[PDB]
Amino acid sequence: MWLFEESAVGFCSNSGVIDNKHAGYTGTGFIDTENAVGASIVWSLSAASAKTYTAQIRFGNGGTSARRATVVVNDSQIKTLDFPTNSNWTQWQTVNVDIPLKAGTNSIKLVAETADGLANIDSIRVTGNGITPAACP
Ligand SMILES: [Ca+2]
Ligand SMILES: [Ca+2]
Repeated sequence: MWLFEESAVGFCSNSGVIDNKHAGYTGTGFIDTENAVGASIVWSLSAASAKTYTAQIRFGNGGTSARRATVVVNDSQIKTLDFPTNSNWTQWQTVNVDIPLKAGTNSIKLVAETADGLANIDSIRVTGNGITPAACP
């Protein structure tokens, strides 16, 4: 498995800023995107073989609504996740999503579907053997 943090290898780009204002994150902080449709985060990973893997995204959302966003893998839309609010920025949340990966380098992007942008994204964890970070394109 590999746990991908902002500003660590495997992390490519993000809309908005990196921040640490709500305690409870892992690594240095989390991504706080601007409030815009299409706000995104991009990661790059390598997989030893082609199959479906479970990814888990850890996030904060204590805002007034869910912050729906689409998981894109290798330029293909895989699934839209809700990212619900719990009105509690001290309680980080997790959501699991299955993603098809190819052998070799893969891209994963998360893209905001609404004007509230993304939830604050702490990390993405991809489970399974043979997963490592990859260089950014
Ligand atoms: Ca934000
Ligand atoms: Ca983090």
